[PDB]
Amino acid sequence: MRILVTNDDGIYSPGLWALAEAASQFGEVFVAAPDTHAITIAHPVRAYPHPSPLHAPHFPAYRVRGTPADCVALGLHLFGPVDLVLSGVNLGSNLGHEIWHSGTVAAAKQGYLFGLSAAAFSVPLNGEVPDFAGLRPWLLRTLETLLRLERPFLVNVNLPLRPKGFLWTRQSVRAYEGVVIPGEDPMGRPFYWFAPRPLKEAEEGTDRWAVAQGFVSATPLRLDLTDETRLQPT
Amino acid sequence: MRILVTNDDGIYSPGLWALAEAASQFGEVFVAAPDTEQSAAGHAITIAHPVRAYPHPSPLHAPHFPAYRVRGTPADCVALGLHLFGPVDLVLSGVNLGSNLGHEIWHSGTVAAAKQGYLFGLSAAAFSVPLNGEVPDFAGLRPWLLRTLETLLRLERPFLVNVNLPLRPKGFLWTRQSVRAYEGVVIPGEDPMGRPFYWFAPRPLKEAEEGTDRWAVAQGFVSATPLRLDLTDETRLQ
Amino acid sequence: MRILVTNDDGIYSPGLWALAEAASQFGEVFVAAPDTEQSAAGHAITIAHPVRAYPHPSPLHAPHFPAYRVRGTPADCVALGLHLFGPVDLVLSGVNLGSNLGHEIWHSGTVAAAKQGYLFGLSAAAFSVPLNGEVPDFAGLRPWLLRTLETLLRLERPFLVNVNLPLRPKGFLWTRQSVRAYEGVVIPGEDPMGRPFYWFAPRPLKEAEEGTDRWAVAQGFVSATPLRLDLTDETRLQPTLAH
Amino acid sequence: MRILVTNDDGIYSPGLWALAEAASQFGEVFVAAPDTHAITIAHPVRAYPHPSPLHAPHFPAYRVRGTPADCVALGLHLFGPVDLVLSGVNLGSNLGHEIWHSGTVAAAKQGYLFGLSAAAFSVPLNGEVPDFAGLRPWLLRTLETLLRLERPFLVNVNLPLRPKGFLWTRQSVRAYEGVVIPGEDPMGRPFYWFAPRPLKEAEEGTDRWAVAQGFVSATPLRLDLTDETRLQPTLAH
Ligand SMILES: [Mn+2]
Ligand SMILES: [Mn+2]
Ligand SMILES: [Mn+2]
Ligand SMILES: [Mn+2]
Repeated sequence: MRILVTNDDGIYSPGLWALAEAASQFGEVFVAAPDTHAITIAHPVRAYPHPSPLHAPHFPAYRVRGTPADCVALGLHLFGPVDLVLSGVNLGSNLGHEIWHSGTVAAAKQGYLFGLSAAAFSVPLNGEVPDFAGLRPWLLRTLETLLRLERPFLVNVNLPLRPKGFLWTRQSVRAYEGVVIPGEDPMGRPFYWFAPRPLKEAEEGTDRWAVAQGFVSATPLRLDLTDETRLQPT
Repeated sequence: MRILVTNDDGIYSPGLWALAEAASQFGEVFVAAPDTEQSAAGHAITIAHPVRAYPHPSPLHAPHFPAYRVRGTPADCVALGLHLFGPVDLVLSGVNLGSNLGHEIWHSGTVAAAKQGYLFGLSAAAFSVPLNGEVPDFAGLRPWLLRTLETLLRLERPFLVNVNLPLRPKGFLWTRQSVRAYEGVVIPGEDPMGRPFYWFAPRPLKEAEEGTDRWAVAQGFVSATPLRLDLTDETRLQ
Repeated sequence: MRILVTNDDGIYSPGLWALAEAASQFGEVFVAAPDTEQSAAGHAITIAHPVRAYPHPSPLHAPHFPAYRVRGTPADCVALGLHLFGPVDLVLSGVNLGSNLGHEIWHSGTVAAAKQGYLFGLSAAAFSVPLNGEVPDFAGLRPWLLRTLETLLRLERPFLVNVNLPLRPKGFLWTRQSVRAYEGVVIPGEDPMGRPFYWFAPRPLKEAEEGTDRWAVAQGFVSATPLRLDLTDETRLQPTLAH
Repeated sequence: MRILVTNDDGIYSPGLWALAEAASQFGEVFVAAPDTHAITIAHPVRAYPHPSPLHAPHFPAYRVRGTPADCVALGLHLFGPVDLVLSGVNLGSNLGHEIWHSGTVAAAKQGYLFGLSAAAFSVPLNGEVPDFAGLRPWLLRTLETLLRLERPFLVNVNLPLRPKGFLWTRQSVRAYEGVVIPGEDPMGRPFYWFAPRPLKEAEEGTDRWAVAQGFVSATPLRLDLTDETRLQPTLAH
């Protein structure tokens, strides 16, 4: 099988090459990643061949001056056909409400919109730096699980820094309490700090709960934002 | 009731004041919208980072509205608005200059503001008008905006709804989001300087299904889609 | 004469339409301004990269003006405007919502548009009004915009002038750019999450001198500063070098 | 002497470390460069210690989440006292009309406004990648020359890939002709190409002419944009 790997952090992210190397154990890997979330149609996108270092395996790759979605569209053109799109590993979590604004997820979603199977991978920072040598086994195990899934699939994966297990999860959906704290800069000019916080703790079985417990979290995602329970409201 | 009106096109957009005016027919309106000149980046609330906002006079040829121009995101305007004008019962975002249908809902800044209000435990709605070429006439659309708001306010609260109004509506329907597969058209090119680039023109594969938002607007109908916050595909969870 | 009016605040700014209406008393006016919702960008003309621009209906409560909303920089608006509405004799940029005085001129997008017109061999002027405290009253400023424009149109061409109008003008003055030395005040701080950051509060070492743009506006006067394109320090082209 | 080195290309640019190493032969060097042009006051600025590139001398360094000017204000705070601000070496020329809005120049200018001496450095691109090892002798000769100037100074420097000389220069100031090429994308949607071009050849003595001749160009800059030939008296009574 052929796999396109991309991300949101850019072509120099260690997380990108960790995912690429892990994916190469399963098929031919090609990389298209941003130079620095929808497909760009307003203007054309530039892309440049990106070289592999002395110490690394070679992967045909391009640095793309576009969005993660642009990388997917372009990658499918420059390397097509592709069977799977992998986005990440993002340096930062993509849990619960965060999934909406995620460029990592946007790339995976784009692949799915194109009819392919896709997955996004992210790791929360929490003070220390991710050890991709230690995470590698978990990337491989997660990929084994994903690749046995009925196709096509769209899955959001978050791996804690030091995982102890794997759990299929649902997105955490909590209500938030708005918190605004007025302030003044050294020149006396007013400004505001926003500090919204969730109302309750993450429910057991959710993605946020899973990673806090030390488990890799995998959430299958839907494209349909329709709330079908309210199509014929009272 | 008390209504907060915001958008993602900016404090000077005619669509913003058109929505505010229509909303004033249903309650007290307060406005908080993004300021001019600030790189459009992200739809989340700006956290633990100072955000600037200033009182702003409402348009002369419009009713008076307390208002602030916010140097932040549409979600920031909602967070700030609930604070400056609390308590708020409803958050309306728009009317966006450009449609927000099907897969576009995911990345809409207009929708993000409404979603933020819903996350804060309030009812909310986003409004968008598809303007491809021809120009939107808010005076002509006022009756339909009023009728749409009337209908939304009959819903059980809280609700989260995405509304798209064609330029000249001839009906109203509740709709589901269109979900089509796309084709990733990429056409190589070269600029006048002889440099290589690519045109991306992704195209949907089939026509919009009957009953969807994209189908409804194509019919000339106002489309109202109730939205969910949960992106989990429960059919794939054991 | 044909006048191209643009700004950097966007096609919906009341300052843009106030400037277009004032200019219409002196010639044919055409508008080309930045569209809303744009990624941060510089002030140069976008080269070897296609730019989108669309016919735009001028506002209901403003006389009619042919117009285009351009998805590019203020300089792009000028380049596109000279093409769509050519020939153009004058480029007017503003009225900017916020002042552009002294050192601020270097980085003004409003000024960048006027300068682009001048680089193209045309006459140009940038217009700005101080903000932060209360927006401007363009109806009350109209007599001053007109007065200012009549003065500029008497100048030998081509010219490049930077104009700042106080909220309530009590006169007019040709001024020079205020050029003060600064102190780079940096004050450490921490956000509600305990993370560190720095407040940068640069401050001028002295009060603005009489005769400068900053001093004039503070006195209630409309300020007009003629600008040079050449940044060469002409007194150091043959510098004395130490032993 | 103490030197703050910054740029606008970011902390990863080889041009920045080339300037830092050359400058270290004249004094102690500290680096503050953008993470990705005036000082930011509307909000704060975040900055983080950053390692200098492996296989290169070590320099105290911070990557700043702000503008080139922010780096200067932050650098003066983190590494004060500072005697000289050097910005570059920018990958891309900063000649003639380009000076006005160059981020590289903006940093040097900020340093000058703060009362220090400052200089911006740039190298032209297209085709060949700058060879900083080969450029080092010319960077050193240029810095040695600037350090002989009466202070404070503000100079804009452009170095050809393979210099064969050095010249003080005037800023090129040519008029441009607008060129707009209408077009349509593959979907038949209209767009516009902009290709403005200078009207004549650069004059002798200017920065653009000097670099075209293979010489390092050094232009002293003036901060006062006032055109005194057009200043006027008031028409009062
Ligand atoms: Mn990321
Ligand atoms: Mn919008
Ligand atoms: Mn402005
Ligand atoms: Mn640069």
